Amino acid sequence: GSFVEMVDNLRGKSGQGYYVEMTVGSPPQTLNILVDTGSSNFAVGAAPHPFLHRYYQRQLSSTYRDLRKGVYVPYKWEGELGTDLVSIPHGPNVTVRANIAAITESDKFFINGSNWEGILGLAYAEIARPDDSLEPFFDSLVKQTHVPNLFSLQLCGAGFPLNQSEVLASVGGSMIIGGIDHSLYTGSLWYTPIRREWYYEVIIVRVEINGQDLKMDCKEYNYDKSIVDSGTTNLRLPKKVFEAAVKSIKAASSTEKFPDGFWLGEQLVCWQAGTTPWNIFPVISLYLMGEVTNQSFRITILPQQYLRPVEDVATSQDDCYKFAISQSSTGTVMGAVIMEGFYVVFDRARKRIGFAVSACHVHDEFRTAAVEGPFVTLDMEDCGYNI
Ligand SMILES: CC(C)C[C@@]1(C)NC(=N)N(Cc2ccc(CNC(=O)Nc3ccc(C#N)cc3)cc2)C1=O
Repeated sequence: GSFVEMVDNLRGKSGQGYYVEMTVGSPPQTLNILVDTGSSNFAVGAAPHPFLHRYYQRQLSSTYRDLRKGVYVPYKWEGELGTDLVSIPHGPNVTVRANIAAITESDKFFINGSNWEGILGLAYAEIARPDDSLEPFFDSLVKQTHVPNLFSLQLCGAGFPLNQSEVLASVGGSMIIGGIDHSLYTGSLWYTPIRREWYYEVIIVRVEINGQDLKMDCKEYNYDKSIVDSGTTNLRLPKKVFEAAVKSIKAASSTEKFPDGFWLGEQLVCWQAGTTPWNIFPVISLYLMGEVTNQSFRITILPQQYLRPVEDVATSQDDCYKFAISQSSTGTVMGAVIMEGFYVVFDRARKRIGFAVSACHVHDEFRTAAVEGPFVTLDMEDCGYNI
């Protein structure tokens, strides 16, 4: 591990998000900021809100610059554009002038108890609001400093519920800015092409549930796109792929009957402490296009990743979980529960995303997450969706 100053700089969890400490303004104002690879705006609460115990006060920053332009982001939050000096305490020792959207109005944006006050959009300018002329934070970082155009994320799910006091004292992972820290993963890193620079878009070419091919036209897996998004909790799958996957997951776990509410990801299921039947649930393998023609690799997740720990509505001693796979109408989304199994490298300089087994993924004595390759795969370019 060559980036010790950034290791363990994250806190949070899949459901409420993973955040990193940042400072904005002069003198520096400390804020917790959601790490989001699925958006491209650096935006912070800048006005009183029931869920914020602190917010960006522009009038107290001598380096604040008003852009005299509003921004509307409906998913929704509204803000005022400006720039100011930004730093990451547990990151590269550099200060950069970046665009900041001061959130003045928000609806269902801030999460009660998440402990974060802003969002750091790490994706490309093509999806930045109001438009692509608003330079994303990481772009500014790279243009103004010597920091390598690359970042890596190790999101660490605890494998069990973290109460309000525990999630504040618990290390939730690492965001390494400008490099790859080898202590964060085991085995080898496998790279899949970033198909286009807007979201971190990738191409899935094969899906297996316990080794069984889901056998769908691979274009279905990427309809209308597949992205890596730390701002989403679940593994989200296109409607038809979701239906086929759930059918297969139910078949594999048929020794136990689960209510429809469970499969809809709306209700928790509980087992007596320590007795969760991990082995009746199948592993899920996603094959990704490789860097070499006709070559792919696979990332395999365990039910310890797709079953999200939730505290029993009775706070009992039972181990309870919600099914963290849901349907999407916007393509495949590899959210935080999937990222928790892997050390993910966003190699912007080489337009590639790397995957390796996470040194902090949750597992059991019989199965482990995996990243394996290579596999002969033909016509992978046809798995990509075109409008
Ligand atoms: C691919 C992308 C364009 C879609 C998506 C989901 N991925 C993102 N990273 N963001 C950005 C994002 C990140 C984090 C938040 C945090 N607040 C929320 O979640 N509130 C919320 C609450 C309940 C529901 C529901 N029912 C929906 C949203 C909001 C937006 C998105 O909007």
